[PDB]
Amino acid sequence: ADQRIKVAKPVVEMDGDEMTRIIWQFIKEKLILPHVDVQLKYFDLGLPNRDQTNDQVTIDSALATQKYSVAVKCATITPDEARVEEFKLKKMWKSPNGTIRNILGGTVFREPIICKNIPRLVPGWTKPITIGRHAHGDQYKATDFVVDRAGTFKIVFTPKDGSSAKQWEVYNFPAGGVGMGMYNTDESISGFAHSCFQYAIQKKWPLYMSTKNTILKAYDGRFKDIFQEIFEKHYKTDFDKYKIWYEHRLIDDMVAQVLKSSGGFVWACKNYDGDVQSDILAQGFGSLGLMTSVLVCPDGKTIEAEAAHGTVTRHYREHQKGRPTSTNPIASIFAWTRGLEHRGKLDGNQDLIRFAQTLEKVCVETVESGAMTKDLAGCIHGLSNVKLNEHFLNTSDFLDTIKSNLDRALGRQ
Amino acid sequence: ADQRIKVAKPVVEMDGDEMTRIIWQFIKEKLILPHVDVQLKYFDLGLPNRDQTNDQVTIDSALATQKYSVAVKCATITPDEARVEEFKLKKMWKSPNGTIRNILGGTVFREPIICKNIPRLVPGWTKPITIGRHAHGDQYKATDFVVDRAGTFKIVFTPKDGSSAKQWEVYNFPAGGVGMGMYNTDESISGFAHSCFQYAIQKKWPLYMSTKNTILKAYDGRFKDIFQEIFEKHYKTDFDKYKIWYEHRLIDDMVAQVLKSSGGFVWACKNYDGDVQSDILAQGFGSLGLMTSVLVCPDGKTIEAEAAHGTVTRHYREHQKGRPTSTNPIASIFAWTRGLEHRGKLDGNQDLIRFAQTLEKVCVETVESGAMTKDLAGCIHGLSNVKLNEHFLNTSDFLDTIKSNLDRALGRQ
Ligand SMILES: [Mn+2]
Ligand SMILES: [Mn+2]
Repeated sequence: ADQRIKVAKPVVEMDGDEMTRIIWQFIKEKLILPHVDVQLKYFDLGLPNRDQTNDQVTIDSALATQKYSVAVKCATITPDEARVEEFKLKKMWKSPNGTIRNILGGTVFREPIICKNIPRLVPGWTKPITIGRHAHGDQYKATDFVVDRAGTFKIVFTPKDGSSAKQWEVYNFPAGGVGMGMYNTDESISGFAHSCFQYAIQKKWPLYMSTKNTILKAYDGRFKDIFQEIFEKHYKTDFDKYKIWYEHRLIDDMVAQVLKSSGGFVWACKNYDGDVQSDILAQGFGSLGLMTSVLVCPDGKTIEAEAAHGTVTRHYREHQKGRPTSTNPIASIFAWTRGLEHRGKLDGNQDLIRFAQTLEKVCVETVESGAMTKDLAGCIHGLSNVKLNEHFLNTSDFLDTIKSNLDRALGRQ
Repeated sequence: ADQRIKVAKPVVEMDGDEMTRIIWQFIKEKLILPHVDVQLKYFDLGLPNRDQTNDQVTIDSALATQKYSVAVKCATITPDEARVEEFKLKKMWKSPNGTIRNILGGTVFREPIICKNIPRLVPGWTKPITIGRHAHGDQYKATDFVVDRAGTFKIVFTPKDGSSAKQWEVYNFPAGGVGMGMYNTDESISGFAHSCFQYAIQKKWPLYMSTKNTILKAYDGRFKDIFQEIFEKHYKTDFDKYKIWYEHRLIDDMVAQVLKSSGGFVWACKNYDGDVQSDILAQGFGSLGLMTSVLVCPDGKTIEAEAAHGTVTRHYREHQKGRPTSTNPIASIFAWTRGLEHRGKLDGNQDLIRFAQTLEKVCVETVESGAMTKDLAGCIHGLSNVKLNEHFLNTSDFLDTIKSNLDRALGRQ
């Protein structure tokens, strides 16, 4: 090789679990470190270390991200009963993503990584679609509980200024059941709106925001009102100028509209809807492994790029048996590239920016050239008609191919 | 002569709004009344009458349904700010569907009405999919509010038996925002589970139930636990016997799995998810107008069949100008057939059951023969390449074709 790109500021690195943790290291050693001299503020968010630090490492990584402005995160495990037993956890630690997002705040933008040779499950989507998932509140910062006997469920709001408090009787349970309370803030919703309007303008695409305000008149109505107010005051002039538009839509009408569309728009989703619908989008364009996920804070300075899929336990078990696997690392690679690209933009480091964009292009070109992992090969020839080294490559070999293609792309620059 | 089929018990009829209200009457006059002598317990749920009765007519229709066991419902308008002004409403009346479902309870089963010549937007779904939407609680019976200043949001649960009350601080608002509380009951969830397991066995199909219990551990965990408990105690023996299975899945994993599947399964959805995902299914199979929606109550005797799509305001405006339209009446027709079929099953009226099933088959055969409304014609030739009487027919003419085909079919019997 030659000189490695010098990076003036550090990048926060959040290590993850199982198979994703394994390929994360492969990516670091084969594609990043050899070409980039970056200081990494390492935080092991692997389940074992979270348990050892009583989940404090998760909070620490979020604070570090605020300080340094950029973080790249590896997929992690959100503990359930079985995981508690498997890892002998002292507590069923809450979702680290939820914790990080709550601290940083913002919008998680998700878009498909388009490869011309990968078949879409929804033929009609000829253009990409971007989802802006509000990353704060609602079901992810809720208080839920089980009721085991008849009783009254009420809510009390007590003003800090000392003004008259208010109460609501949510329900008088005749017997057992469940209850929950959730919230969101005008401040968080506003930041969410601004980020989405700005993204739509950058893309020169229309923007749609979905809710079910016909049912949750106050809660969802707030989202609708704030979006419209912010639109009229700050973005309508530009939207009209660029011949795009902004429209609120009821969630059920919206999902049908999207499925029947040809894509080419930004879709602002509440936290829960963003979670559910982004997986429909990823799968619809071809694969869950072909999607980027970047948390953009309202400050327009801080971001957290992540691999938003599972930890591929199946493959991990094989890896533990000393066997190679064919795990798609593309999503993890884009977490690194989006992070390095932002680091470069903040520092005005053109070489780093060019490196990140080059690696992303090389990933797509590599797949389009026919080199890919088993999952993608299956999407083309059928999950039951693909043979190793014939239709797909194992993770390590796939990465070596990317590395080769990368050097070539950089050499011709 | 009067050869109408005699019906011994009444059927509750819930009239609706705008264009659906118009075609509802066409259906009654052209397809139902000429062939069936049924006593209809009429309730006008049109927005104007709901306003006139302070929405009491909605409750009255639900009580009638409990009494007579069968209701057929026309699509209605759920009032928003614009509707309040348009209809000069004294109040923004809540969703009548939510009101009826809360009173009756149960599961809303939704399935596509498959026509061989209508293209799917999701090619992979070679077999139908049925969604069992829990019809009670959650967001549809929630208490939501806007917070306009700093203050504490807390929840208090006070047991009736005098045992220790419980309190939770949901959030301390630093400024303005929104808050809400929602609930569900063990009883309602259990009825929902039973209906879905029974439906899967009737279909000889696997059953999947989705939640996000990794986040809402108590609330969603309750659904997961109750389903598993009921499965093991009442249905595992039959599922094993018929080689089918029951599995819980996280909602985001589930939607991706569904999109990539070939269909052929029952999907139990929480109220909200059922609402959103049923529109994706309807659109995915071809059209929002090609879907049945039947509320099956916990008592295993009461049902409410409805046309679950919009009121087609656009076409209604044209109708008001004395102009004919090409509005798809199939969903509304199936509301009547599913209702009459159940009436027949309860009364042991074979002729009525045969009539209902014959009419459903005739509708499908008619569309497959090439006779259809503009929306379906567009799905085949393209919304911008269809000509009246060439590729599609206006509503009245389409209904006349169905009537003609129906008589021919009933005659062969
Ligand atoms: Mn997700
Ligand atoms: Mn709906």
